[PDB]
Amino acid sequence: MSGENRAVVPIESNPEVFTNFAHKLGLKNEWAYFDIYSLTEPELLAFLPRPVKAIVLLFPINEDRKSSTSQQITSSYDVIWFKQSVKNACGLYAILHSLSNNQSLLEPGSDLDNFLKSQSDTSSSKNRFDDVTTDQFVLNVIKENVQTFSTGQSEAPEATADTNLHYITYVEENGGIFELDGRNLSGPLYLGKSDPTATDLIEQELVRVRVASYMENANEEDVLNFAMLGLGPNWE
Repeated sequence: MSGENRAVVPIESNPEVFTNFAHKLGLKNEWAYFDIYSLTEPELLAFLPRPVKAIVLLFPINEDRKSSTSQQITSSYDVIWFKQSVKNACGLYAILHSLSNNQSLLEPGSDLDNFLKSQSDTSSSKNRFDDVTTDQFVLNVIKENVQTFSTGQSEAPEATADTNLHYITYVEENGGIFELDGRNLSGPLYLGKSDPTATDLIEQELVRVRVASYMENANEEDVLNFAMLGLGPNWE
């Protein structure tokens, strides 16, 4: 048995490392990742040639986080979820929830395309992390990154950064906007219906006030490692 989970995971590496693993996951060439400076100054979305297809936040779990209220949400909703079992998958599961939550940009025969089909061929629904074959797609592709091909950063110093970053990615569907926080064993956590002025996904004031809620629960040391990222059409 080869080595595993001794690797480090991607922090402050938003541009390069995300386009590498996502392309091996099956992401078409017409789409890629690209970093985000701001989302509340309208001067940034004034420089956008095409609408971004998804967004994700990079912010750590502070010890307060009283904005959370654990309750049993619906499990038959129009969208999907997975459990963060393996901890070293902080780079994997972040890109997984960006890709699977928009099945429309996948390529027929890719790893994600056959991962959706293999769960409907087994005791899972289509997304439920509860069967052995659902975990096989996770443990074999991460094996290519715990080897000497060190994802995130070189020399694999620790399991994570000097802090405990978290990864929450989602999109708007059926006229509303929600989130995918894989820390919740209960399921997803809705924000409310989408704005009538949402320019593409950046101007969504609902998710912007939720980022502003986490930084009030955090100290000045915990907001230090804060960045944002997205997945829109490629620009090359």
